[PDB]
Amino acid sequence: CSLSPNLNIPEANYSIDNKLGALSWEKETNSSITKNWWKDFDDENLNKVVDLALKNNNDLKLAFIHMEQAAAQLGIDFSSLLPKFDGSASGSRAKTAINAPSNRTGEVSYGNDFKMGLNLSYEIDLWGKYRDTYRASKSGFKASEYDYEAARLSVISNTVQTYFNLVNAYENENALKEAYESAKEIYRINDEKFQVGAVGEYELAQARANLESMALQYNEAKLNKENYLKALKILTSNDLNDILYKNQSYQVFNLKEFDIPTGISSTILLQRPDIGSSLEKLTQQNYLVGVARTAFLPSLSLTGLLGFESGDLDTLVKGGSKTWNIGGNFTLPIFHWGEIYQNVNLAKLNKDEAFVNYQNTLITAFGEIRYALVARKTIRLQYDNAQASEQSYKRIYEIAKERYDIGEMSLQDYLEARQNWLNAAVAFNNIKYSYANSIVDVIKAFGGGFEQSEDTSKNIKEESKNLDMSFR
Amino acid sequence: CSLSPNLNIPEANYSIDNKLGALSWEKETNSSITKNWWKDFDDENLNKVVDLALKNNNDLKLAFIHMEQAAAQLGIDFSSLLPKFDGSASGSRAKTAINAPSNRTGEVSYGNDFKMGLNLSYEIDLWGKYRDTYRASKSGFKASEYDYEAARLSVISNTVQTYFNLVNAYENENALKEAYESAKEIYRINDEKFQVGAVGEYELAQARANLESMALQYNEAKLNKENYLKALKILTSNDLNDILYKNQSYQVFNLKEFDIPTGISSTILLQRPDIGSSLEKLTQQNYLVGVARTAFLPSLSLTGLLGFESGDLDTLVKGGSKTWNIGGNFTLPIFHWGEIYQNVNLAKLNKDEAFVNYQNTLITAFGEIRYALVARKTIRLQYDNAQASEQSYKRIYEIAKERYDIGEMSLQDYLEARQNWLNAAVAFNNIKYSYANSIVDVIKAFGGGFEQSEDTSKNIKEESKNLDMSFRE
Amino acid sequence: CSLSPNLNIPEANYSIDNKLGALSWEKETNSSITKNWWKDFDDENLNKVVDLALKNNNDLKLAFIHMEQAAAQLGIDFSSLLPKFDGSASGSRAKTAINAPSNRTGEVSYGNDFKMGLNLSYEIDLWGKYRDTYRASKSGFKASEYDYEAARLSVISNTVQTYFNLVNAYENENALKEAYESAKEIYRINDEKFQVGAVGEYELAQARANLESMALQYNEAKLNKENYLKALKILTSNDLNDILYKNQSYQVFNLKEFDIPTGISSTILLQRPDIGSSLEKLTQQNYLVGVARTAFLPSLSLTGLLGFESGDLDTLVKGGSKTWNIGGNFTLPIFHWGEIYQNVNLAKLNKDEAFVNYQNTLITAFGEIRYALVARKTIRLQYDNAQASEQSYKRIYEIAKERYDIGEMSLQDYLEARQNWLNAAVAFNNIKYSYANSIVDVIKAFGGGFEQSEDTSKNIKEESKNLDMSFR
Ligand SMILES: CCCCCCCCOCCOCCOCCOCCO
Ligand SMILES: CCCCCCCCOCCOCCOCCOCCO
Ligand SMILES: CCCCCCCCOCCOCCOCCOCCO
Ligand SMILES: CCCCCCCCOCCOCCOCCOCCO
Ligand SMILES: CCCCCCCCOCCOCCOCCOCCO
Ligand SMILES: CCCCCCCCOCCOCCOCCOCCO
Ligand SMILES: CCCCCCCCOCCOCCOCCOCCO
Ligand SMILES: CCCCCCCCOCCOCCOCCOCCO
Ligand SMILES: CCCCCCCCOCCOCCOCCOCCO
Ligand SMILES: CCCCCCCCOCCOCCOCCOCCO
Ligand SMILES: CCCCCCCCOCCOCCOCCOCCO
Ligand SMILES: CCCCCCCCOCCOCCOCCOCCO
Ligand SMILES: CCCCCCCCOCCOCCOCCOCCO
Ligand SMILES: CCCCCCCCOCCOCCOCCOCCO
Ligand SMILES: CCCCCCCCOCCOCCOCCOCCO
Ligand SMILES: CCCCCCCCOCCOCCOCCOCCO
Ligand SMILES: CCCCCCCCOCCOCCOCCOCCO
Ligand SMILES: CCCCCCCCOCCOCCOCCOCCO
Repeated sequence: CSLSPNLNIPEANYSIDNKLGALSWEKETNSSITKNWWKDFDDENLNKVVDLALKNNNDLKLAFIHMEQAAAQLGIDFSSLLPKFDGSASGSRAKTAINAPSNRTGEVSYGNDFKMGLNLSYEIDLWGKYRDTYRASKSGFKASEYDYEAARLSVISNTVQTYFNLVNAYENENALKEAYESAKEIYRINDEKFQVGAVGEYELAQARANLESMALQYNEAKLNKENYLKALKILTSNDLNDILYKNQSYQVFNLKEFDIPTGISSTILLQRPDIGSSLEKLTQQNYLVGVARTAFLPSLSLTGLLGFESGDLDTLVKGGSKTWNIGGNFTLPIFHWGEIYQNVNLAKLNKDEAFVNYQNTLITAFGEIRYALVARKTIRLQYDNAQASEQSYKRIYEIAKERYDIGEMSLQDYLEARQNWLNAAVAFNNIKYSYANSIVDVIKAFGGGFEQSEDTSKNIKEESKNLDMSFR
Repeated sequence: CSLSPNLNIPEANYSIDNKLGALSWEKETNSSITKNWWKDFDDENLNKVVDLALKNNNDLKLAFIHMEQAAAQLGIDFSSLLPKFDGSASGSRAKTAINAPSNRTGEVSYGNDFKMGLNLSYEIDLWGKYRDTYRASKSGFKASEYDYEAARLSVISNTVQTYFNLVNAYENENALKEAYESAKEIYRINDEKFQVGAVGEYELAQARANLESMALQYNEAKLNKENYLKALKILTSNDLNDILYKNQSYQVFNLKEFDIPTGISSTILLQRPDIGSSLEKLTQQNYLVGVARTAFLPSLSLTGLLGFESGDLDTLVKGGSKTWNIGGNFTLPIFHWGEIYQNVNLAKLNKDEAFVNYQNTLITAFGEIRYALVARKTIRLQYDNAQASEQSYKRIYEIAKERYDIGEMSLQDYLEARQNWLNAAVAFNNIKYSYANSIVDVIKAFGGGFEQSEDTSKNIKEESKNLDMSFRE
Repeated sequence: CSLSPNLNIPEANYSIDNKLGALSWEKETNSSITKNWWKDFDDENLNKVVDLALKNNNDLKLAFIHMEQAAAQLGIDFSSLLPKFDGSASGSRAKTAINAPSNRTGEVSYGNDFKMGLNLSYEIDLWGKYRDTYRASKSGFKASEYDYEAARLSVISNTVQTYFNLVNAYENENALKEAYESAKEIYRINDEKFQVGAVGEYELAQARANLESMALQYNEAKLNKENYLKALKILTSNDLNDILYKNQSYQVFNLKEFDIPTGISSTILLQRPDIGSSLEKLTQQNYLVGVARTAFLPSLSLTGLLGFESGDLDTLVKGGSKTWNIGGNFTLPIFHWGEIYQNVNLAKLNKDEAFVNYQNTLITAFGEIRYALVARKTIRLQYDNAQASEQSYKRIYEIAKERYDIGEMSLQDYLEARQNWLNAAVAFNNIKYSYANSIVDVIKAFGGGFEQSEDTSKNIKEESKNLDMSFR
């Protein structure tokens, strides 16, 4: 039987509300997430970049290895349920003393002892010490599977979000490229006018200050682009030359409708990998409580031998050397003065720690779901605000250029109008790809399509087809 | 009875100075910290959210469990100081070969052996191998207690500072709400004037750009508010609906004076939990050095049996089957070619590592104290600066509005003056609660009222009264 | 013999390109790095603070101890290759039952048994179980040496970059100090003029607003200074009073050319300590594969005794009590139902994990090298942009001050011109010391002068002469 205590996970009680992540003019959605959710961005550059991650990402490989390690440990603990067989052979020579109690000859005794045979050893699993040890590893392996799914979701999400940050950086670098192009022209015009006394030193300094400031901002954008370029290569590449010299082809993100949840699911506990992993790690420690409690109970051991024994090597495999034995041992602790009690206590405390870990995983998840839903619909508003702001500042700049060209506006006010448009355009870019990443955060928080009910082992094998483990 | 070396912790030598964190017009204070320092903010909402943390925080629960685990290991190692008693029963059958040296009959020998009785097993702790193993665990438990105190202070401080960051987020959001409302009114006016030809396309675009900019800044403030709301929920709540849908009632921080240190304490080593924890972990490793050195010395093992033995089961508990034995065994390593010597070295290096960890904890603590004190008084100055700045920019706005309404100021200049007030108002909010959190940092750096000399176990039990451990009850 | 598999590390294939980190008007360089590279900043204040770090930094001490611990473990595993010798002595008194099989006297038997002598125990390392255990620990020690070199490079680089961040903070605090002094006088003038009706409330408010704003920015700069002051103290100091009360003498960074790589080295694998560490940790796990595989093969044990035995303590060391024995024992597992096989799998997977760790180290390293090179040459361009920008905004301020003093410019146009100069000066400060730290990033990413071919143990001993281990 088994001494494992009944595992009582309290029900997660919460209300559903699909208006939580939906704007008033938006459709309330609780639809499920597709497994390959990233293809809904209609970006083939992104698709190829994700496939590179699912192939080359080392963190994902480590998670796969951790899973295999857990399976290997599972196999080891299963063997403990079966009787072990070993072969042995020995030879020895001894001078037995005259005063030795086993010596009745009154003389010095020289003798040999040669042995050879098969050995049987088996601990009778009466109280489920070895079954629950095995079942603990089984729970551990399932936890490693869920941890792998969590790692896959994390790697894919990080890859998508780094990609969009990179595109964000390309757009800002390009918007700052032209802003510097015109800054060169504007200065060159005022430089020509200064040589003929058409502008003063003050205005020329303003034109020059604008030129250098734009150049400084331009190079900052290049730097910011390089950072996310590096971050994407590290997540996806295995080619050292690609990492060193190559760049990344990309596609501008344009606003569209996304089939993502707008409220928390009724089966969220079965849809997040980390929750499932945390669950399995709890029952793992629960089985280990049973293992610890068997120490209070009697242990039964079976030993057997079949082979040969002789005082002479020449007669070792003779008929007169044939020997065997079989034995059962029954040991039972009486007073260990708290040793076993505190060990069971320690096992119970490890379960408590696993339970608290589970609760914290639950709290954090629900915290992530709340923010992700609110952030998505809030940034959605920002998309309209930043778009309209950029258009307004662009129109202001257009009128400013007209007035400046016919001397009806100072250079200072004209330069300010340019900067304001630049800021608005950059801000709109930042909002645009913050919204793209906000879609990912929602998908990430809801599990990315993971379902605990499905065949976890079969799903993992199918989705890990292209994982590069050629190294072994 | 012990091979543990003398533990020689060098003294921490430093000068005291109560002007380090005190302004020239401020009183230099070296008063101690009350256990529940957070109630001096006079915020009932803050008090409630701290109690929720002390009740529901899972990191606090983990720290409590880690302490209980250390107590359990302490109980395990205590048992090794006492003789163990076990019961045993066995039965075996054997075909002893003719050629077996033990066989004198010249014939195949079948025989049985049945045993049953009580067993004694006791390791004589001549050199304190098990005494120091116990003492190491005792120091490990004491370290877990100090780690719990450190975790408690950390959880409380984080909860308080998250609360204030949340209130800061509410204030900026509300300020940006009004800034958005009037900006919408500004555009509505300029939109009406446009259709009757009272304003140009240029001015209408400026009013619209201002409207969208404010709306963008507004939603950012909401987003920043939601971020700290989530942070507070995770720290204090065990209700999933509360986490998902509820908000947080709060109270604006008003500038008062707090009874906090302005200079480093003369007993700072006894007032920080992390220093005490780091200390106990050092003595723990020191005891383990002694344990490792006992391997060089002779070990003595005592065994005893009282029970029965017979070649037949039917006479197993008969009188002629009664038997007993008592045994002692000395073992002494002679040549192990560095095995034991390097194990002692390894144990001594573990102690060195714990010493370096202690030094680093000391250095970090003093660094935190310096910054916390200087930051507190510097941000105190910033409070007056940001308040006066906000008032000046507000008066500027009030005049700029009067002038714009009678057409004596361009819309652009008017929108700018208004944006400047908003910036100054937000900046003052940020300074206000950065000062509130600066108070906490000082309190945190000085241990939050912890005193090592007190009964830690009694204190821990008293202060963990409301800790929710009902999941195992 | 050994059962360790042949380790096959794939070649790191990549192209060289000295233009990667070189501007068009710079000389492309592939020159190696001097081991004390920080002295090329010509800063004596920086030199003393690095020496303090190399003496007092606790992370550096921990890495030194970790190396010593690995050395101790190596000594332990060396001993397992040699026969052990132990002394023993025992005494037992037993009432042997009448029914006991060994008792053929028909009556209760009381008897003693006393033993004393030297014991031999030796595991014949036929399959390299203990030799590869030893060789694994040796690789572990060499890995710890490289980890120390990596820690040394890390501590030094952090100390230098923290120093430059501190000087950046001091320079900005000084710039905001003088800006505060000017703002205090500007307000004082307007305050005087106000009470004689020479300026209005609107202008006075602008003067006060500018004054309080500068005061807020000034005190913020102090805070930023104190933060990097603390960070430097923790990295370098062991004196509590110094940490609490003292400040840091410094030296302004002046632009100069530095002899650093502009392209990736052809021997970068031998120049980065962290790569060498990952390599050694891989061979370590490789040797352990062999160790695990020895469990399949027969273990041979040698046992010996030389001493005494008697049923009487009075005759224990007499001639008739002299006894000895010698023996060999073979053990060979037959059926273990996966236990050993899965243990080998587990060991194989630990090697795979170490391989993935190595690969990830390579990818990260090449990513760091790419960014460090591009950042260096880009911030180099920014240096000229920020310098020219600051000088332009300074000239604008000078002309603006002239016009304001004769009433030909409004107060807030003059205050704006002041703030713009301050911003440009602070920005140029940030760029200046971001460039200094960009130099360090390049040196750091290239190993900081480390060469794997050199006598690692000799180098470590020589470069750690000032490491304060006086506590022991
Ligand atoms: C690596 C080598 C290990 C040691 C080998 C020692 C050499 C073996 O010597 C053999 C001696 O043989 C005699 C044994 O017994 C002799 C007396 O009694 C025999 C009974 O008739
Ligand atoms: C019919 C009566 C039952 C017993 C008769 C058994 C016949 C003989 O079986 C002997 C089998 O012995 C096994 C010997 O094992 C070899 C050990 O090798 C281990 C090597 O290191
Ligand atoms: C790994 C191999 C272990 C093999 C163990 C075999 C033990 C056999 O036990 C048999 C004893 O049970 C009762 C039978 O004894 C025979 C008595 O009569 C013999 C005929 O004269
Ligand atoms: C690894 C080595 C395994 C050796 C296995 C040996 C198996 C053979 O067993 C047969 C024994 O019987 C043979 C006959 O012997 C007759 C002896 O009679 C006289 C008394 O000793
Ligand atoms: C893994 C295989 C285990 C084999 C078990 C063998 C059990 C032996 O049975 C013994 C029964 O009784 C012993 C007498 O047998 C006949 C007497 O003479 C023949 C001896 O080989
Ligand atoms: C799963 C249970 C274990 C396997 C089956 C047990 C086999 C039963 O064997 C019983 C026969 O042996 C009886 C004892 O024989 C002793 C011979 O000597 C007689 C004189 O005392
Ligand atoms: C001169 C000395 C007096 C002799 C007194 C004899 C008392 C015998 O005590 C032996 C009891 O044996 C203990 C049984 O072991 C139990 C093992 O399994 C657990 C079952 O409950
Ligand atoms: C857990 C139970 C352990 C029981 C240990 C039993 C030890 C008792 O024996 C020790 C006494 O020493 C010898 C005394 O005998 C005296 C001689 O008696 C002979 C009478 O003719
Ligand atoms: C946990 C209980 C352990 C009990 C230990 C006591 C063992 C008794 O030892 C007695 C030693 O010698 C005295 C008795 O001698 C033998 C008894 O019969 C004598 C003649 O009638
Ligand atoms: C799978 C469970 C098998 C249980 C077997 C237990 C092993 C113990 O065997 C011991 C030997 O059996 C002895 C049989 O004969 C007993 C006779 O007792 C009185 C005669 O001297
Ligand atoms: C948990 C099991 C404990 C069993 C305790 C048994 C105690 C009873 O002891 C009885 C002793 O007296 C029996 C009388 O025997 C006299 C004849 O002996 C002759 C030799 O065989
Ligand atoms: C706490 C330690 C208590 C002492 C334990 C010592 C180990 C027990 O040894 C048992 C045997 O004692 C033998 C006593 O008599 C010895 C006489 O020797 C022969 C004289 O002719
Ligand atoms: C707490 C310390 C251990 C307890 C010691 C108990 C007292 C030991 O007494 C020892 C003296 O007795 C010597 C042996 O006596 C019996 C021998 O009988 C046969 C003599 O030839
Ligand atoms: C041909 C053989 C020559 C005879 C040589 C006899 C040498 C005997 O050596 C025995 C030495 O015994 C040492 C045992 O030490 C006891 C363990 O504990 C010691 C603590 O002080
Ligand atoms: C820790 C020390 C272990 C010492 C082991 C000693 C082993 C002795 O080996 C010698 C055995 O080899 C054969 C010797 O026998 C010769 C017979 O001579 C008898 C004289 O009449
Ligand atoms: C630690 C090294 C110890 C070495 C022990 C060597 C063992 C001695 O060799 C055994 C030789 O066997 C022959 C017996 O010797 C005769 C007995 O004493 C002399 C009487 O004639
Ligand atoms: C730490 C304790 C070590 C003890 C070592 C003891 C070694 C002494 O050996 C002495 C051997 O000489 C024996 C002399 O007497 C011989 C008597 O022979 C007569 C028959 O018994
Ligand atoms: C480092 C290698 C050491 C090798 C030792 C192996 C284990 C020792 O085994 C001893 C076996 O003794 C038997 C040999 O002597 C037999 C003599 O008989 C001869 C006449 O029948």
